[PDB]
Amino acid sequence: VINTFDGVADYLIRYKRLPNDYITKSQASALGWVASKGDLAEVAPGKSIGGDVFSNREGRLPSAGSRTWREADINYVSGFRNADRLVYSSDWLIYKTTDHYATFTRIR
Repeated sequence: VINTFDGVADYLIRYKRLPNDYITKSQASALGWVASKGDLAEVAPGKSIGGDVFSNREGRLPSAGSRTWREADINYVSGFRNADRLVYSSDWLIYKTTDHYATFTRIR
């Protein structure tokens, strides 16, 4: 399973998509995930949430003309979701956060 910061970042850069263990929130809900129940690993064994649009409401990440952002959960195994996320742009800037989008560090 590829779910680490470097592992997913390099996969994104090589393939321009997330590895096969990622599903979007709509897909997880279709499988029976309910936010707050912490049941993702029971309804979708070995899957992590990722691929949904990150809005960047707080302007913390660089904006550009026609640049949009997506997010993916990192280091997820089971139970309630953590605070680790990879946030990646349409032009392939890649940032990490370990505090649920409070702070960011550029890694690609």
